[PDB]
Amino acid sequence: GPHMATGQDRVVALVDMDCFFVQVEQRQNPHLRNKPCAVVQYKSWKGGGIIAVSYEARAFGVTRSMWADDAKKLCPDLLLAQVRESRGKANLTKYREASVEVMEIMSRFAVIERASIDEAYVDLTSAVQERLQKLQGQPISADLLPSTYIEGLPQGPTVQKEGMRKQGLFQWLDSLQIDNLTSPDLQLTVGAVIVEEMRAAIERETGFQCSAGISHNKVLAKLACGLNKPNRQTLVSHGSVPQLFSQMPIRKIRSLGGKLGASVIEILGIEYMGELTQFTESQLQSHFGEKNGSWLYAMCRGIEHDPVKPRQLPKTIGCSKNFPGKTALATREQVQWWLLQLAQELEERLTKDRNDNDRVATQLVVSIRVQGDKRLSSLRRCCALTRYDAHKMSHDAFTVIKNCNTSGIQTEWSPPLTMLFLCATKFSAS
DNA sequence: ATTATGACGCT
DNA sequence: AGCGTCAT
Ligand SMILES: Nc1nc2c(ncn2[C@H]2C[C@H](O)[C@@H](COP(=O)(O)NP(=O)(O)OP(=O)(O)O)O2)c(=O)[nH]1
Ligand SMILES: [Mg+2]
Ligand SMILES: [Mg+2]
Repeated sequence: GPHMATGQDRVVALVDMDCFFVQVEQRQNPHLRNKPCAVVQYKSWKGGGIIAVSYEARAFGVTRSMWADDAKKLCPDLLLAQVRESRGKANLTKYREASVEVMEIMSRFAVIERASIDEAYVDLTSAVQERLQKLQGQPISADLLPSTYIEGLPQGPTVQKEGMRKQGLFQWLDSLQIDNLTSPDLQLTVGAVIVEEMRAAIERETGFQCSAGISHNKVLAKLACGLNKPNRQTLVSHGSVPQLFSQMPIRKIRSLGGKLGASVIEILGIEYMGELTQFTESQLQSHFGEKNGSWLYAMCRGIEHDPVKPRQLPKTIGCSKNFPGKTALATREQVQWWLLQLAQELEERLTKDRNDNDRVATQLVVSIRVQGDKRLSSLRRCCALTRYDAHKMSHDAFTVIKNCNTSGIQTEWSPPLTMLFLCATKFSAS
């Protein structure tokens, strides 16, 4: 009753750039704008692998992970942009720099947590309180929410999508109690006003469009963001959770799309997030552990406590390359040469990071995959990173991995390597 | 022959 | 420390 916490204490948004790498290439090359187009890495094998797809191309069935030649079967007029190649590998610098453009704009409004190259959580609680004091009990006009959907509305007592959006928004705004400065629904609404402003600033100052979710925690904000894409934002209220979760497959919630979510489905014999409410917290803990069980018990009621961490910059800087099938590295000279290529890219990125961000990495992690292993990493070894020098980093990476070589011969490498991965970690202020 | 990352949990 | 999970 009155002591049951409802998880309505914060206003959290999740901003995700629409088809990011595509938008970056479309800004640079206007010929690609408003066209079916995709971004690929490499070219020789089946036209390259697609990693980003414009919404026009998605309409033809083009997806991430698809080979470009196969996508062209679905969409013969598909336009392609390729990721830059440097030192024999994909170089994603253009997209990292575009990411910084967007994250620096978002940081003007609130503290953000960089979740990926194109997404960030925003903790809007304090900004909402400030705006509410400015409003002085003034109602919120639908004009302030021109791209907002209210999940679950309209309901009750109409043909086109924009008319649906506006009907639901008007139902929502009509029911708002703007008298109460601590009303969670009001707070979410003001949060959505601020996110309209943030998204407008991003588009004005970069050209990039994005979608967003606004709710009371990170998981609901992330889920909300996906409900109306592209170039729209969605508000998920605490009250909308029972209906939303009643038909929501468990795998759609962040962290449940893998083995744990499958085990929830299999062990409990359920399909939808809402069905989890019928288990006690101890029952869920008995199946999935203390932490997961408590998290599931609260999350299926719309409640989650994970904070938006104050972190705009990535925690690691890494370089990796796969060597599939017949291109696997089978000689010592080969392994050394590719370690050097990776190390030279890493040195470039690390030196720029030190100048930009007043920090230095202190640990180098070396990960490899060997032929036949189905895992992502076959072996992971760390050493000290004491100087931003590519020849030194590559020699040290070789030194920590050289004992994996089964070959009695000094020149040969067996079993050949299907992936090399260098990662700079454990940053310190400088 | 999906690739290139990045965050984080467990022991 | 080194390995596994989730994501995309
Ligand atoms: N190198 C690499 N980059 C990837 C991969 N997957 C995604 N990216 C890059 C390319 C993506 O542009 C970017 C952001 O990833 P999303 O938010 O998951 N997809 P997007 O923003 O394209 O579409 P949406 O409108 O549905 O959000 O990350 C990958 O496997 N490898
Ligand atoms: Mg995106
Ligand atoms: Mg994203």
